[PDB]
Amino acid sequence: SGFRKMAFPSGKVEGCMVQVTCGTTTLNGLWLDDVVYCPRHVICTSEDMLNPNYEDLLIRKSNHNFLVQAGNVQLRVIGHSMQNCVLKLKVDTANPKTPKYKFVRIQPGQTFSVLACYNGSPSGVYQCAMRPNFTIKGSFLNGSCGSVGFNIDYDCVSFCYMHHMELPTGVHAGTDLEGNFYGPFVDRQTAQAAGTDTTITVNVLAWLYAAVINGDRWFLNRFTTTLNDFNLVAMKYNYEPLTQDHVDILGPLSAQTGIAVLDMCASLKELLQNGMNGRTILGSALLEDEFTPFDVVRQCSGVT
Amino acid sequence: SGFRKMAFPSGKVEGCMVQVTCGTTTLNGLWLDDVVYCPRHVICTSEDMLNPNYEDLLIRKSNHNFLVQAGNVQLRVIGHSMQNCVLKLKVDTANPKTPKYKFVRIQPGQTFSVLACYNGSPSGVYQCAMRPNFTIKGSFLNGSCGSVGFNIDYDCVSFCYMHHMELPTGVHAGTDLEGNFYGPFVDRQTAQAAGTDTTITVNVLAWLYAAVINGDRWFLNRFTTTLNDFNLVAMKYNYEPLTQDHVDILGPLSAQTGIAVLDMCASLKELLQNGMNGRTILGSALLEDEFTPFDVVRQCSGVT
Ligand SMILES: Cc1cnncc1NC(=O)Cc1cccc(Cl)c1
Ligand SMILES: Cc1cnncc1NC(=O)Cc1cccc(Cl)c1
Repeated sequence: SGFRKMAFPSGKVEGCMVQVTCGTTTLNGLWLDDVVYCPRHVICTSEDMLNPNYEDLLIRKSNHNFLVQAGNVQLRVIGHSMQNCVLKLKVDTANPKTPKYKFVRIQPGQTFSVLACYNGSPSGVYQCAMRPNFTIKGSFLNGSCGSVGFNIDYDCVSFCYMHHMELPTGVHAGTDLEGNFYGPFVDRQTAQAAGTDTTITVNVLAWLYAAVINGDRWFLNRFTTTLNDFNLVAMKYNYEPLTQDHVDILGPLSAQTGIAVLDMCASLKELLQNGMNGRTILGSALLEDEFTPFDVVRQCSGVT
Repeated sequence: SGFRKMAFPSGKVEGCMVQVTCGTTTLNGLWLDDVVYCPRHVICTSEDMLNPNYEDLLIRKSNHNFLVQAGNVQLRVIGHSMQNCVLKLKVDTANPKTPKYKFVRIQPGQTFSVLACYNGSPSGVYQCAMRPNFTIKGSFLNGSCGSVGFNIDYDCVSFCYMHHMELPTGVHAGTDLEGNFYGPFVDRQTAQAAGTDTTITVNVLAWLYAAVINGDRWFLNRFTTTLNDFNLVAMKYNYEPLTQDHVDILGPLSAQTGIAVLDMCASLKELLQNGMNGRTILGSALLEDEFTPFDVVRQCSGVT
């Protein structure tokens, strides 16, 4: 029992972290097999960042200008290429600590662990969700660029995120490992609008099921609702409209607790319309949306 | 910017995790140098746990009865000894992945990362605080015993906790790595009282300083207080009485923000007496006490 915002063990990702320096800019790289992945803004100076022409900037760089350091060993760069907003530096040495891995593009509302790094060194790990508006509310400082987001299925690391920037509002934006930004964001020092965000309804319901499993039950009521009635309340409160697909993925949780998904929806409706009344659920005084139904199943059953 | 409940990168601890089986009970062991540490209840059966005589139980066990498995390799047990509530199994092989490490006994209110494991496999990592009453509010299931709590200073892992049990109230109890329980707890299947808990005042103030650093400022007021006036409010709200030692460790945060500690105390006093008024601080609707002043400095400055 007990429910925590648990991150994946970051070990397989720590062995992949390197420091990449180009000119006077230092950031984090991800060394997998004989390739190092990093944000393409490693080639820019402060003045370049206002409106960079990356193709022009990269033309003035040679293999020897990219300094890649794996803690104490220096890697030899034998090739470089830009793919979208990432640079791929071919090294002459395959990383001995390369785990089994995949590059995946995650969906909004999905969750992942972030290994925050500075100068190629791991500082900490935390679990986060990709917001419906494609931003993440992380904890990133200058030097954290190139830190990655990932998920792990047994021995396979699915890299889903690489950190690129902090928006003027303090929220974060990055790309998948092919360098495509999540969201409308561009790697330029300009004010950029992040879309209207919503709360991830399915995750809040999964989190309500986790609370029932662990003993927090005061919010359960004698009511029920329909998807259409619930979605009118979700609309008023800026919650993602609930679909049958969401109801289907909540099935294992509904089955284990014996509380039908629309009955749980009715508890969420009363919580939205009346607040928590100065009470807590799994140590929180607000409705948590950073646990997917999958995350609740995994934690509640003890999957390693 | 941004503030997250960040855990230490768990890599150096994952390389130390092993599975320990004795008879029909399986749990987690910690392999450091040529010694494996695990809870002593690995030698008990369900019937034994009601009132175990550990010395008697251990006498019927030989080196060959302790099965220690490091993933795929089997370790050869050449000695066994009980120290308080832990068993130390001497193996003939020093763990090649042993990091630089220390065994430390932490103080109540201090924080650490927990690497939850099942059958010697790491499932996830999360940050937690040792409650003033010596319990932890973790996320532990059957099989998690022997999972450890730790802190990391550059290349040194300070092991501070080993998980032993779940109290009837769903809260957790364990020992330091010398097998001494934190708190009055005993490794027996009996109902055991955990003392009255309090909120870690110094950590809540550190967390208020983190909120100021990251932009959440609405709670700052035109008031001030004294340690004596503040402690009367801390008494009414079951907060740990603030001392000059706590005021001294908040110094770096007070210095960086320019908000005197007693001025921050006055903000906390108004928050305790008036609640959050349906607002949030660093994404929380309650007063967070799981970040020490040290944790705030480290995260806010980017220490790896
Ligand atoms: C300062 C900072 C803090 N946290 N995370 C990232 C940070 N760095 C940047 O955002 C630098 C940068 C500027 C403009 C565009 C891009 Cl792609 C990158
Ligand atoms: C079931 C469980 C869940 N979470 N964490 C630990 C768990 N196991 C136990 O507490 C087993 C046990 C019983 C009595 C005394 C001791 Cl020392 C240990």
